Amino acid sequence: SGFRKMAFPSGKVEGCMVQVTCGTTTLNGLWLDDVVYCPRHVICTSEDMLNPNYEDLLIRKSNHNFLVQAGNVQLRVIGHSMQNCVLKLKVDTANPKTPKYKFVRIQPGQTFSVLACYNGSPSGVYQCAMRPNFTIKGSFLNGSCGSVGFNIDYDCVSFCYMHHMELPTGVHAGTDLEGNFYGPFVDRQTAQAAGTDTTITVNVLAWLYAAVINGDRWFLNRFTTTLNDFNLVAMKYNYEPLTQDHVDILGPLSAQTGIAVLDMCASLKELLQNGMNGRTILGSALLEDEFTPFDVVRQCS
Amino acid sequence: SGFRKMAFPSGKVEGCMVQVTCGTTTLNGLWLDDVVYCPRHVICTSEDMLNPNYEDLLIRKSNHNFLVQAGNVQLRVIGHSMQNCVLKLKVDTANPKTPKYKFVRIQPGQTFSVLACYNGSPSGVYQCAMRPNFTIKGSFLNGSCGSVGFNIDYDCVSFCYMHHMELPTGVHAGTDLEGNFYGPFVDRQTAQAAGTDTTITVNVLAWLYAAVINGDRWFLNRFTTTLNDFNLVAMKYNYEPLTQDHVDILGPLSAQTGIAVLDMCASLKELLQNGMNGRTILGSALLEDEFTPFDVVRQCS
Ligand SMILES: [Au+]
Ligand SMILES: [Au+]
Ligand SMILES: [Au+]
Ligand SMILES: [Au+]
Repeated sequence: SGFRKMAFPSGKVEGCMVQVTCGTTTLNGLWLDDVVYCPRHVICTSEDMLNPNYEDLLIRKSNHNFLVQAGNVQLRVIGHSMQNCVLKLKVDTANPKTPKYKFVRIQPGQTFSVLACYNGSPSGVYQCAMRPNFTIKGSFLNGSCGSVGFNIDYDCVSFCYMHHMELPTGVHAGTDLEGNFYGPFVDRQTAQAAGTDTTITVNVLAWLYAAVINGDRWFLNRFTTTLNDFNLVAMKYNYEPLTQDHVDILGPLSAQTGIAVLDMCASLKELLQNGMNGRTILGSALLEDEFTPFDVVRQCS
Repeated sequence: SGFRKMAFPSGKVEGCMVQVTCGTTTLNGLWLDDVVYCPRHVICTSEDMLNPNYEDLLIRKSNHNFLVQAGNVQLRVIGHSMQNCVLKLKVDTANPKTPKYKFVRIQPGQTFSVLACYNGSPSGVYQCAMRPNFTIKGSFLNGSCGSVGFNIDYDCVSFCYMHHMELPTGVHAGTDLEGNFYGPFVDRQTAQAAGTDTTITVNVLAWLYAAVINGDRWFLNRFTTTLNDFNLVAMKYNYEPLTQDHVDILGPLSAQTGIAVLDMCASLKELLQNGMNGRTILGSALLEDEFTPFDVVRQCS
């Protein structure tokens, strides 16, 4: 019993973190096989970030301008290239600690673990969600750029995120490991606002099922509802629309608990319209939306 | 910016987790140097847990009855002994992955990371607190006994907790790595209730300081208060009494923010007497108490 926001064990990723320096700028890189991946704004001064021409800044750099240090040892850089918003630094030594791995581009609402790093050194690990507006609400102090997000499937690490930017609102933006930003953000220090931060409905439902499984049942009511009727309520409260695909993903949790998905939607509707009346669910006074249905099953199993 | 409950990077601990089997019972062990540490109730049947005589059950076991597997390899057991509530299994091979480490017995209110494991395999990592009543609110499914809690200081891992029991209330109890239980609990499947679960006042204050540093300021008010006056309020709301030692530990956060500790106590008093009026602090609708002052400084630095 008990329900906690758990991150994946970080060891496989710790062994890939390196330090990358170019001129006066230092951040984190990811060393896999003989390639080091890092945010391209490693080549920018604090002044260049207003309006960088990355292609022009990059021509002024040669292989020997990129310093790459794994722990207390220097890697030799034998090639460099820019792929979208990431730099790929070819080194002459394959990382002996490279796990089995994949690069994946995740969908909004999916969760992953972040290994927050500074100067190539692991600081902490936490679990979060890609928001529907493609931001993450993270913990990134100066220097944590290049820290990565991942999921682990048995022995294979699926890297899905690299931290690049803090937006003026305090939320974080970054890319997949091919260097494509999640959402409309760009690697420039300019006014970019996030759209509306909606709640991930299918995750709240999964978390409500977790609550039932762990004994918190007070919020279950005697009503049911329909998809269209619930979705009118969802729209009002800035919740993501619920689809039949989402109902299907919740199937195993419905089966485990014997609570129909639409019954749970009607419980959720009443919590949205009534609040919690000073009560809690799984120790929380708010509706939690950073557990996917797969997470809940994983943690309960 | 941003504030998240972060666990320590788990890699140094992942490399120490092993599987320990004795008869039909399997749980997790911790392999450091040439000793494997695990809960002594590995020698119990599900039936023995009603009322075990551990000394009598242990005489029926010899070195070869303890199966210890690190990944897919078997360790050779050359000695066994019982130290309080843990078994120490002497093996013939030192763990090549042993980090620099210490055994420490933590105080109530201190935090640590847990690496939840099953059958010797790491499942997830999360940060929690030793409650003032010496329980932890964890995530432990069948088989996670022997999972451990730790803090990391640079390169040294301070092991402070081993999971042993789930109490009938759903909270968790365990020992230090010398096998002494935290609190009054025993390793027997019997009625043991936890005392009153009070809130860790100095941690709430630290978290309120974190909130100020990250821009959430609405709860700051125009009042101040005294230690004795605040502590009357603390007693009413089942908060731990605040001492001058606690005021002192908060000193650096007071300095950073320019908010006197007693000013922040008066903010806390009003939140305790008024609630949050449907507002949030650092994304939470409740007062968070599982960040120590040291955590807050660490994460902000
Ligand atoms: Au793979
Ligand atoms: Au940065
Ligand atoms: Au040490
Ligand atoms: Au167990």
